[PDB]
Amino acid sequence: DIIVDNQGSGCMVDRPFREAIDTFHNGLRQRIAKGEAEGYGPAREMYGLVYDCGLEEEARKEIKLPGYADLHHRGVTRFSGDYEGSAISALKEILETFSADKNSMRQVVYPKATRFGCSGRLRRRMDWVCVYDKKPKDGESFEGGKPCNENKDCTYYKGSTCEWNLCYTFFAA
Ligand SMILES: [Mn+2]
Repeated sequence: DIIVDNQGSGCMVDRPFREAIDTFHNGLRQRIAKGEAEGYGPAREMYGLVYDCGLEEEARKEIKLPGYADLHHRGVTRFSGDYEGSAISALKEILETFSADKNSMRQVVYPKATRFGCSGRLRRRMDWVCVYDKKPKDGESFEGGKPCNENKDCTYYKGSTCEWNLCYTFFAA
Protein backbone atom coordinates (compact mmCIF):
# COMPACT_ATOMS: atom_id res chain seq x y z
CA ASP A 1 0.00 0.00 0.00
CA ILE A 2 1.48 3.33 -1.08
CA ILE A 3 0.11 6.75 -2.00
CA VAL A 4 -1.17 7.10 -5.59
CA ASP A 5 -0.81 10.69 -6.70
CA ASN A 6 -2.46 12.61 -9.51
CA GLN A 7 -1.24 15.91 -10.90
CA GLY A 8 1.21 18.65 -10.10
CA SER A 9 1.46 21.23 -7.29
CA GLY A 10 -1.83 22.28 -5.82
CA CYS A 11 -0.13 19.95 -3.36
CA MET A 12 1.09 22.51 -0.82
CA VAL A 13 0.77 20.38 2.32
CA ASP A 14 4.05 18.65 3.30
CA ARG A 15 4.56 15.00 2.40
CA PRO A 16 4.34 13.59 5.95
CA PHE A 17 0.94 15.23 6.66
CA ARG A 18 -0.37 14.27 3.20
CA GLU A 19 0.89 10.68 3.63
CA ALA A 20 -0.49 10.46 7.17
CA ILE A 21 -4.04 11.35 5.98
CA ASP A 22 -3.75 9.23 2.84
CA THR A 23 -2.48 6.21 4.72
CA PHE A 24 -5.24 6.69 7.31
CA HIS A 25 -7.84 6.76 4.51
CA ASN A 26 -6.62 3.98 2.26
CA GLY A 27 -5.45 1.92 5.23
CA LEU A 28 -9.00 1.79 6.59
CA ARG A 29 -10.58 1.19 3.21
CA GLN A 30 -8.23 -1.71 2.56
CA ARG A 31 -9.21 -3.42 5.80
CA ILE A 32 -12.92 -2.88 5.01
CA ALA A 33 -12.48 -4.33 1.49
CA LYS A 34 -10.91 -7.40 3.11
CA GLY A 35 -13.94 -7.43 5.40
CA GLU A 36 -11.60 -7.20 8.39
CA ALA A 37 -12.05 -3.71 9.89
CA GLU A 38 -13.97 -4.20 13.08
CA GLY A 39 -17.37 -2.56 12.97
CA TYR A 40 -17.47 -1.92 9.24
CA GLY A 41 -19.18 -5.07 7.98
CA PRO A 42 -18.75 -7.57 5.11
CA ALA A 43 -15.90 -7.56 2.61
CA ARG A 44 -16.68 -5.69 -0.58
CA GLU A 45 -15.45 -3.94 -3.69
CA MET A 46 -13.46 -0.93 -2.56
CA TYR A 47 -11.80 1.77 -4.69
CA GLY A 48 -8.64 3.31 -3.25
CA LEU A 49 -8.63 7.08 -3.05
CA VAL A 50 -6.19 8.67 -5.47
CA TYR A 51 -4.54 11.67 -3.83
CA ASP A 52 -5.44 14.60 -6.10
CA CYS A 53 -3.62 17.94 -5.89
CA GLY A 54 -6.54 19.58 -7.65
CA LEU A 55 -8.85 18.33 -4.89
CA GLU A 56 -6.30 19.50 -2.27
CA GLU A 57 -6.56 22.94 -3.87
CA GLU A 58 -10.37 22.78 -3.56
CA ALA A 59 -9.90 21.78 0.08
CA ARG A 60 -7.87 25.00 0.48
CA LYS A 61 -10.68 27.08 -1.13
CA GLU A 62 -13.10 25.33 1.25
CA ILE A 63 -11.12 26.49 4.31
CA LYS A 64 -10.93 30.03 2.91
CA LEU A 65 -14.63 30.06 1.96
CA PRO A 66 -16.86 27.38 3.56
CA GLY A 67 -19.50 26.14 1.11
CA TYR A 68 -17.13 26.16 -1.87
CA ALA A 69 -16.76 22.40 -2.26
CA ASP A 70 -20.49 21.77 -2.06
CA LEU A 71 -20.91 24.16 -5.05
CA HIS A 72 -18.73 21.77 -7.03
CA HIS A 73 -20.64 18.73 -5.76
CA ARG A 74 -17.89 17.28 -3.61
CA GLY A 75 -17.74 15.26 -0.43
CA VAL A 76 -16.08 17.07 2.48
CA THR A 77 -14.70 16.01 5.84
CA ARG A 78 -13.38 18.32 8.54
CA PHE A 79 -11.10 17.64 11.46
CA SER A 80 -9.57 20.00 14.00
CA GLY A 81 -7.78 19.96 17.33
CA ASP A 82 -5.92 22.11 19.79
CA TYR A 83 -2.40 20.85 20.47
CA GLU A 84 1.01 21.83 21.82
CA GLY A 85 3.57 19.26 20.65
CA SER A 86 4.77 18.53 17.11
CA ALA A 87 2.18 19.44 14.49
CA ILE A 88 2.73 16.00 12.98
CA SER A 89 1.85 14.06 16.16
CA ALA A 90 -1.13 16.30 16.85
CA LEU A 91 -2.51 15.38 13.41
CA LYS A 92 -1.90 11.69 14.11
CA GLU A 93 -4.11 12.06 17.18
CA ILE A 94 -6.78 14.26 15.63
CA LEU A 95 -7.24 11.54 13.01
CA GLU A 96 -7.76 8.93 15.69
CA THR A 97 -10.48 11.08 17.24
CA PHE A 98 -11.82 11.79 13.72
CA SER A 99 -12.05 8.02 13.20
CA ALA A 100 -14.60 7.94 16.04
CA ASP A 101 -16.92 10.33 14.18
CA LYS A 102 -19.41 8.00 12.51
CA ASN A 103 -20.71 10.68 10.15
CA SER A 104 -17.29 11.71 8.86
CA MET A 105 -16.22 8.09 8.47
CA ARG A 106 -19.11 7.50 6.05
CA GLN A 107 -17.33 9.73 3.52
CA VAL A 108 -13.87 8.31 4.31
CA VAL A 109 -15.09 4.75 3.70
CA TYR A 110 -17.51 5.24 0.74
CA PRO A 111 -16.46 2.52 -1.79
CA LYS A 112 -17.42 4.60 -4.87
CA ALA A 113 -15.27 7.61 -4.06
CA THR A 114 -12.12 7.41 -6.23
CA ARG A 115 -10.06 10.55 -5.43
CA PHE A 116 -9.46 13.13 -2.68
CA GLY A 117 -7.29 15.99 -1.48
CA CYS A 118 -6.92 17.70 1.88
CA SER A 119 -5.52 21.00 3.05
CA GLY A 120 -4.94 22.35 6.53
CA ARG A 121 -4.18 25.57 8.33
CA LEU A 122 -2.43 26.40 11.61
CA ARG A 123 -3.89 29.16 13.81
CA ARG A 124 -1.98 26.49 18.60
CA ARG A 125 -4.80 24.77 16.69
CA MET A 126 -4.99 22.84 13.43
CA ASP A 127 -7.96 22.72 11.06
CA TRP A 128 -8.05 20.22 8.15
CA VAL A 129 -10.59 19.65 5.41
CA CYS A 130 -10.68 16.87 2.83
CA VAL A 131 -12.54 17.08 -0.48
CA TYR A 132 -13.70 13.91 -2.22
CA ASP A 133 -14.93 13.37 -5.76
CA LYS A 134 -18.02 11.33 -4.75
CA LYS A 135 -20.28 12.02 -1.78
CA PRO A 136 -22.45 9.15 -0.51
CA LYS A 137 -26.18 9.69 0.03
CA ASP A 138 -27.88 9.12 3.39
CA GLY A 139 -29.07 5.56 3.64
CA GLU A 140 -27.02 4.56 0.59
CA SER A 141 -25.69 1.04 1.13
CA PHE A 142 -21.93 0.55 0.87
CA GLU A 143 -21.84 -3.27 0.59
CA GLY A 144 -21.43 -5.21 -2.63
CA GLY A 145 -19.08 -7.08 -4.95
CA LYS A 146 -15.77 -8.38 -3.62
CA PRO A 147 -12.22 -7.17 -2.90
CA CYS A 148 -10.24 -7.15 -6.14
CA ASN A 149 -7.37 -9.56 -6.87
CA GLU A 150 -7.28 -8.99 -10.61
CA ASN A 151 -8.46 -5.94 -12.55
CA LYS A 152 -11.68 -7.68 -13.65
CA ASP A 153 -12.89 -7.70 -10.01
CA CYS A 154 -13.41 -3.93 -10.28
CA THR A 155 -16.89 -3.08 -11.53
CA TYR A 156 -17.80 0.41 -10.34
CA TYR A 157 -15.63 2.35 -12.79
CA LYS A 158 -14.37 1.56 -16.28
CA GLY A 159 -10.57 1.75 -16.44
CA SER A 160 -9.60 0.22 -13.11
CA THR A 161 -6.33 -1.38 -11.95
CA CYS A 162 -6.49 -3.60 -8.88
CA GLU A 163 -3.60 -3.19 -6.43
CA TRP A 164 -3.30 -4.14 -2.78
CA ASN A 165 -6.91 -5.34 -3.12
CA LEU A 166 -8.02 -1.79 -3.88
CA CYS A 167 -9.42 -0.74 -7.26
CA TYR A 168 -7.97 2.41 -8.83
CA THR A 169 -9.35 4.53 -11.65
CA PHE A 170 -8.12 7.94 -12.83
CA PHE A 171 -11.20 8.55 -14.88
CA ALA A 172 -14.36 8.33 -12.76
CA ALA A 173 -15.69 11.38 -14.63
MN1 LIG B 1 -1.68 -6.50 -10.34
